Amino acid sequence: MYEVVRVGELGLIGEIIRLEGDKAVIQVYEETAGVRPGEPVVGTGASLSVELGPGLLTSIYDGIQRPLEVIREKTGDFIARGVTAPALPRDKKWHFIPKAKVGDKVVGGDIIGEVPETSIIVHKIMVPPGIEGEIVEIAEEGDYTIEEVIAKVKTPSGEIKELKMYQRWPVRVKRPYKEKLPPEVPLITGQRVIDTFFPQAKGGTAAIPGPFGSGKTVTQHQLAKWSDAQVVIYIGCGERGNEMTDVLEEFPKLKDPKTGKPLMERTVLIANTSNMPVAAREASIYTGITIAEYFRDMGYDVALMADSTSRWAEAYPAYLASKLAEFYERAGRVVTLGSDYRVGSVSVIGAVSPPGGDFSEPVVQNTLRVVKVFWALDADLARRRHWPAINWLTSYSLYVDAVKDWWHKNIDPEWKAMRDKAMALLQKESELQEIVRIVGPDALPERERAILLVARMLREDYLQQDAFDEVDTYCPPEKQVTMMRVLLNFYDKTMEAINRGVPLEEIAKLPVREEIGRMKFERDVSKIRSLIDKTNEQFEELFKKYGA
Repeated sequence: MYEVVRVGELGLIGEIIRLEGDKAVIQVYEETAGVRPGEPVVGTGASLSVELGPGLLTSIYDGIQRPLEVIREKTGDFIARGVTAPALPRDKKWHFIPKAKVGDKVVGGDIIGEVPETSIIVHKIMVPPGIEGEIVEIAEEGDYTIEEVIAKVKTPSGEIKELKMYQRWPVRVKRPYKEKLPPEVPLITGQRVIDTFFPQAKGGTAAIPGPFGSGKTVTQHQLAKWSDAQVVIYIGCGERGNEMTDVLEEFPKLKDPKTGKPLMERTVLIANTSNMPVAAREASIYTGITIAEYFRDMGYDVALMADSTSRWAEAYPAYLASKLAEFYERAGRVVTLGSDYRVGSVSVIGAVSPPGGDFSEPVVQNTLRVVKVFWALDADLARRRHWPAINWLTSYSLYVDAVKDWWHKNIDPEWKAMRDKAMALLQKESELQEIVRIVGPDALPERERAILLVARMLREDYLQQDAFDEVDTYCPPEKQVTMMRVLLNFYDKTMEAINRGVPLEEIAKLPVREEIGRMKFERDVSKIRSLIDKTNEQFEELFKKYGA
């Protein structure tokens, strides 16, 4: 019941112990064996690991951290496979800056040096987990290759351990930390529908529908560039045609808009393709999440974005999906290992596409059992040209209460009240739209028509957001709450007006409305805020002219 015999990594048969990984004929451990139990499987004392140090950023790997092997134009333009070579370059020289001194007491996680790895990210050099003691030797500022010993620690026993810039860690063991903090700080994405209605917490878990392209690449791309994570770990590239080919030397000119340096300078790509061994694709999320863990341990917030559609074996949702829970449970914001109090997080965003188009079973069945956020990209919205195409009735976030306090204290004391009010308004619109479908629009009283008018302005002026516009591609939190306050105040005035005999027609054509429709293009938040007063005075003129 073999896989493919002589391609890549493989899930090993055994004797009394079920799963281990190969590469070649030499096998690495998961369950500690007791060597040669069969057909020349010689074994070793090593887990499927990952190397973690200066070299990771800008790299592309397969699912077990093999560097990518290019290979020209087969499927359409490019086809790639993992070549067995060092994960981190042995020949490159890094600038090491010491951060401890001979005599310092250290623990796993303590930062003992810095390395500027790219123009964007200072890599932090940490004592590996489970090593502690006195620093007895540390390297001076200078340039070193990854294999150079940059420090030595004497453990309380007297044992001397040699520390390098990199470290190794088994991908299947969660990296330890002090404590996992409850969701509390939003991952600010700059996208209004998400930040306002379906927030993601730093350290939370979110799903978005697999890949069609109902603007999916667009919002997935907005999330990658704008979320306030310093580092992105991206798993995908497969899903073929020529995704792999547009991932190669298109990704090298994508800009990180926060610096205008290339985005690959805080990114690490793990590639899953049709031709890669099935067991390297299975392994890829553990490889990815371990790398993500390793940057949180430095105190970075990291966004792990995954996206594949993964095949089947010969040994399906039984004890599995409990193992996918595994993967998801390693998302979180933590107090890291170290002597200093320090916090980092890994937030997880996974694309999820069905047994084949139908949101019925395997993955879709209930990945939704574990994720706390679902942004339901919706082809009907894409056809109604409402972008991004996030359905505001079927999407949900379980983080609204967890994050409201950060919003209240830092941004606007009324964030959650406004959010709830706008949602109640969208919900009412939806009910009214159903009714009008049966009986038609002609008998709608003024009040109901006013609610449809204000809901349409919410949809158009707030939910819709233009990712291609130089201003509206990102919406800072302060801008979000000010736009919301403009809309809600217009709502208040609209029902007040109507409550006084002003016809709805006169409100529909108030001149401020056109200004409200363009506010998302205005970069000066104080100008947007000024629409509150301008709406008040206009309505006032209508209380004067008594409404006609």
